[PDB]
Amino acid sequence: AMRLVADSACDIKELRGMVFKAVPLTISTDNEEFCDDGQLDIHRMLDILEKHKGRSYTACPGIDAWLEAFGDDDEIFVVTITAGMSGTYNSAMAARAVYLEEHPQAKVRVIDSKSTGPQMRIILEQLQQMIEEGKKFEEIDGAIDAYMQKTRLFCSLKSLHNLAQNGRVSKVVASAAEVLGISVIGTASSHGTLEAIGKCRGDKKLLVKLQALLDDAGYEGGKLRICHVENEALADKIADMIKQAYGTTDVCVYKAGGLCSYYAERGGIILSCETK
Ligand SMILES: CCCCCCCCCCCCCCCCC(=O)O
Ligand code: NA
Repeated sequence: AMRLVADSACDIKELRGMVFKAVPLTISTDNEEFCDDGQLDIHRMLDILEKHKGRSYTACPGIDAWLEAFGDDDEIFVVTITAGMSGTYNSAMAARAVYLEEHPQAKVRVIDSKSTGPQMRIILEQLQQMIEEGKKFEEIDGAIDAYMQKTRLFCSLKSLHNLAQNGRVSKVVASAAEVLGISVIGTASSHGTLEAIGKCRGDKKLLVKLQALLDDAGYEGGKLRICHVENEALADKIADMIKQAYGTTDVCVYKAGGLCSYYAERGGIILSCETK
């Protein structure tokens, strides 16, 4: 019966076997609005932004888009990108407020993922698994936050220009990636912000740094989700490394959506995993 809702930073549009709706964020220039929905041509957006010399912006969904996504269901879990970097969580809480004044039996839990992308996806899949196990809303609502403590996110970005111009990473940290061939490796912090771990020259050195970070994080071969921004080659190499080193069988590599493509930028990869 239950409904799962997430903002479009989760990169997915369906959850097979589940009732699920994604709620689009938007990316804008002074000339065009790109809505992160089924219609978006991300390759074309990235082409436009690469040669666009002006400022570009993102926006969280409107209260009305959330209400449309809630539909009329009486048990809803909403997963949002980190409240530490975005007004999305607050917009969902505002829409929940209106919804509960319109649906007297409704229960709505808004989950600040404290992260983005594949970590939102791992949360959504765990909600789906508990729902399929027949857990009740109250059991799931309590248990998901404990489950989240055993998940981590790491990223490797070739450019941090869009993060930096929107005030979401420091200039010193972004400047590293200005050098051709240098990526910045990050993790989601305990405050739901982007914590830079170090720089890295080339794919093979990334793989070795990621293996050390996963070891230290307590990774033991559990669920692993990797999204990429026009870098399937690198995501596949990471997935191969992890399967070899940890025995992982539950891996998915997939494309980033519009919002993550904008902030991770061409070449970027983001990964999330369950830890012990
Ligand atoms: C805490 C997560 C760290 C991982 C960062 C990897 C880059 C992806 C996208 C992050 C998006 C952060 C800002 C989103 C702003 C949306 C808005 O306009 O409110
Ligand atoms: Na770079």
